[PDB]
Amino acid sequence: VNSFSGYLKLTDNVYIKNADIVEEAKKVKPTVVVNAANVYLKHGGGVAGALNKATNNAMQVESDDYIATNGPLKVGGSCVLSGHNLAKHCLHVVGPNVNKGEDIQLLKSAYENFNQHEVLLAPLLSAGIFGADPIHSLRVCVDTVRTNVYLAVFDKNLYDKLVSSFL
Ligand SMILES: C#CC[C@@H](CO)Nc1ncnc2[nH]ccc12
Ligand SMILES: [Cl-]
Repeated sequence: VNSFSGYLKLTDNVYIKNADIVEEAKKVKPTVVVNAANVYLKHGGGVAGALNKATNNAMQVESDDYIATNGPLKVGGSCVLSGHNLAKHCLHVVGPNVNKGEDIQLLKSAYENFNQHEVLLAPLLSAGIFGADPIHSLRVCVDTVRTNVYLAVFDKNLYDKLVSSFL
């Protein structure tokens, strides 16, 4: 039993809800919140900009130190950093950004990072401003993640479109 509420169950381990991931994280304070990161951990817009804003820029400060020490992530890769006031940990995961010409096949590799954590609150990787088809992202999520994932979808028409189209 966990404290996630109001989710539709899609499979044994995947759940979905129309929700603002910032507000969800503040309420649940999950062990792991997933950020839709880029390789530079520059949290400017989309989910990343919103999560960072909610931390009063502490996420960005921590991230800049991480990059200065370690260099950029790989597309498809991840790192674990602090969750600040939102969660115990933030798993920064880099899905391919279609608006940069990155290979959509890397989306499966990106979701594989979730399997290192028993339970996660997450967005759909590569959706929104990363330019991928969210129906595809949900399919890859369901077919790749084996741990318990609670997906927060910001857009209602999409949330409704994702549910009604889910196979
Ligand atoms: C809109 C749209 C697409 C998705 C990424 O696929 N963006 C988000 N998903 C969930 N919570 C969010 N908070 C702020 C942004 C955001
Ligand atoms: Cl977005």
